Amino acid sequence: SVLQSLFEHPLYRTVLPDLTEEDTLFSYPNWLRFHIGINRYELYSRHNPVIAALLRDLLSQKISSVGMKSGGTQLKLIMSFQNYGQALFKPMKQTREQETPPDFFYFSDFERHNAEIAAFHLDRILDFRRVPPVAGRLVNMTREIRDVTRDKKLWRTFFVSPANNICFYGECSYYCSTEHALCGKPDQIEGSLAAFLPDLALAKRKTWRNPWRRSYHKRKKAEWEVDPDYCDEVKQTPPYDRGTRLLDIMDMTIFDFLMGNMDRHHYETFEKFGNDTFIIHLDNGRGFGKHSHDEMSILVPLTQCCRVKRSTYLRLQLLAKEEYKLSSLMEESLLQDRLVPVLIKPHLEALDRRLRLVLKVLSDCVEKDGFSAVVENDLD
Amino acid sequence: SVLQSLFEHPLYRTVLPDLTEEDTLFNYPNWLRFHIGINRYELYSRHNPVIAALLRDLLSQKISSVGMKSGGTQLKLIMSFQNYGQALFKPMKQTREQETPPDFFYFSDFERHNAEIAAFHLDRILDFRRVPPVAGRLVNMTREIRDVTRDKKLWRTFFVSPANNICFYGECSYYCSTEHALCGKPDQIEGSLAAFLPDLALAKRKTWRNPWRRSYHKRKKAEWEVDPDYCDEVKQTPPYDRGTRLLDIMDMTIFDFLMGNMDRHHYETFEKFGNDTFIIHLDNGRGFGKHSHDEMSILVPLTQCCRVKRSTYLRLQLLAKEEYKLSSLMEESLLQDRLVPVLIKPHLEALDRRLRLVLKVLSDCVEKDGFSAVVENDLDGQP
Repeated sequence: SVLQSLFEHPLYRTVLPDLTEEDTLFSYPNWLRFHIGINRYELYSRHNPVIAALLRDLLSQKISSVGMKSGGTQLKLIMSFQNYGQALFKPMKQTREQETPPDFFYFSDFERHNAEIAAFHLDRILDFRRVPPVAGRLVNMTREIRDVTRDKKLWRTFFVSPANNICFYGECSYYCSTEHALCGKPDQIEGSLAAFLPDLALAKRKTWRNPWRRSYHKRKKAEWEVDPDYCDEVKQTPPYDRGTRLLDIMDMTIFDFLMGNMDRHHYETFEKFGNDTFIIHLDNGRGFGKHSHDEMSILVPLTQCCRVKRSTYLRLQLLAKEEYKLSSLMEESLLQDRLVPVLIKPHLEALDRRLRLVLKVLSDCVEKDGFSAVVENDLD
Repeated sequence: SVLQSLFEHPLYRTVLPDLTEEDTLFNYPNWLRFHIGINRYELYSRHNPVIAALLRDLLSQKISSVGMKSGGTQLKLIMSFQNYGQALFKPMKQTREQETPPDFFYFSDFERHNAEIAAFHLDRILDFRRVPPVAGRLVNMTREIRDVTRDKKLWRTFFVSPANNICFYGECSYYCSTEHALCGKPDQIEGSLAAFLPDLALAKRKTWRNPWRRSYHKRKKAEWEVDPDYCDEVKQTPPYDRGTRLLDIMDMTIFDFLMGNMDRHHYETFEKFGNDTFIIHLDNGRGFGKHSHDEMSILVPLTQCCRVKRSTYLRLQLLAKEEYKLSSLMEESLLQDRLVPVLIKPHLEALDRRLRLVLKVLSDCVEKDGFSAVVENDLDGQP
């Protein structure tokens, strides 16, 4: 298919260096084989049928217990399975065709499973391998959420609406009230199960602030919103001139621009590797809210810093030729998810148009700083 | 009349649900009509003109016999009247101009009759209606304490001071000595007659520990004093996730901060109603000691729990509007006591300033958990 052509092309057969005694973080159950496959450079690599098989486990392994991470932005549940592996559950807050209204600020946006699903597949198509796997799933919220929690703060919020439907809302801060409830028809809600990274006890994770963090207030603009030479100073700030880091943040901001996800207020790393490893692309629920509007604000880090990874630049050039192209390559996968169609056609169609903006931001920028200054080189 | 405007506002016309055969504790003298008026949700209601007339009894009823509560923290007397009803008497231990010393711990604080009275009016202005009625009264301590007691331990402590005044101190532990005696000029002492709750023979009261109870010694910090997420756990502990209970402690913990009463080590319930009734706001004598100082420790239950009642939030916002305001609304009623002024004016000024801290603590706290999580709604279906 279109997806068969991509993973045979040599740009997706790039192999990583050999792993040392470090670089490891650490026929078992699938959630555990996923943890040990995590190394310094990626989160799973192209092969590894565990990732595909962990997606079947997230879909259909029996939910044994459900708990609620209290005091979050919106509702996120923790599902615990029969085989001791757990997962993060984000439920459906909006339909597929809906867009965030234009008068909403970026911090008033909902977290939607459509982005959670599409972000793992979008990330896997860019051969980043940084998003933990996510599967879509229909959950009988009587048999699989309400009746299998001993967390009465979540059980207490279940009621029956005048429509004889089962509803619930939990306890967060944004949109956890009766008027923002989640209601099945009559008792299934649908949502995204994101596989859980290893417990923080046996795998510490440093939490970083990213330098283009927006001003989570109205009227007050952020530092980069006023200073056009902001990137001349950021290439001389502590940890960001040592990697594989400026190179890795430009990777992520192209990831985010493709989805329109402007909520990248922090990014997490795996500690055991230091300032020179990959960035975990977590909590991607804010993307794919607008498909007829391209948010250039997210891209400003690319027009200001003007440099990409060569691995990721050459792949992007490939994903624009029609014989491969994101849209058909994106709808090709995401067809192996249960919540199909996880992206309505305008979101898949906007992925192509947003892609060619990244390629033009590089071409206008490659003819003002020259090659090599713009394009690194990891093809050796 | 600013007090007239308040009781016309719809926030003071809220009606309760219907009272069943339970919810009454029971199934004439003025003190007895107060007992039978106790129901599940309140202690008297705004209607009940008995309360106003019961305060007249505490002012002018003949004191027939006086006895001393053995083993109290400080001096506390029991007055029994001609009509067999009784009342609790706290004598004047501190003047109107005094403040508690800054180096005093909450457990070294004096209990003063001004607090007993002012807490009753402050509670009535907040439409809580949880404090038993209390009236101030001047007592001829010759004719009304010494010469009408059969308690040798209270009688033995009466003496005449070198200033030819009559003094006495009783037998407690804090401030029951000659050097802390209570002296009229020359034989009137003044104090607060707090009407008596029904006898415990026919009305059991369950006694609860409040979870923000301080560690009543120096050096030792309390449970909540180290853990800012203390109340995330208290809303998951038996009786505090079922009410109308976490919310009822928020009512009380806002009351205490307004008065500065940090000695709320326990609170009482009526049992005959179960875990689903109101909290009797008792023993408020430790409040109104400081008027140039705002004690934030008392408010910690609210900043940690971050949830209040909407009835009680809107009234708090209302009691800050200049056309209502604690100040004028408090000195209005408190002028109906014999001991006018029961509160010195900077204390009424401090009541206003302390209120705006509570309203800002809810505003700063409502913008981090949001409405619906912070403000529960009990005016659903009310004017």
